Amino acid sequence: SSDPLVVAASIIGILHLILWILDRL
Amino acid sequence: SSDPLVVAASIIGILHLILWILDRL
Amino acid sequence: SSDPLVVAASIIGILHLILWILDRL
Amino acid sequence: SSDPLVVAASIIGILHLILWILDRL
Ligand SMILES: [Ca+2]
Ligand SMILES: [Ca+2]
Ligand SMILES: [Ca+2]
Ligand SMILES: [Ca+2]
Ligand SMILES: [Ca+2]
Ligand SMILES: [Cl-]
Repeated sequence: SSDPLVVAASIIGILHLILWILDRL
Repeated sequence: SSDPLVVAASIIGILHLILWILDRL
Repeated sequence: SSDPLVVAASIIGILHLILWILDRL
Repeated sequence: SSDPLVVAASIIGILHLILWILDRL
């Protein structure tokens, strides 16, 4: 388990990557 | 809970994203 | 130890960096 | 505390940011 802040940051990071890929495609 | 280093990195990462968005807007 | 989500995010982040470097080289 | 992999990723992430800033300056 991780600090809730770190979990939040990790989710944002993944969603950032997904949105970027979808934008490029 | 997380290593303090990881908490620090996550905060920096979020603030990086926010500043980028504000810059673009 | 970390949340599995955070471990996943960290792996993706590293692989993102590696792919970027290989692309540039 | 965090998974060693996550600590590694966080260090790389910070160093990435620092190098980028120094490059721009
Ligand atoms: Ca932990
Ligand atoms: Ca806390
Ligand atoms: Ca430590
Ligand atoms: Ca969980
Ligand atoms: Ca482990
Ligand atoms: Cl963690």
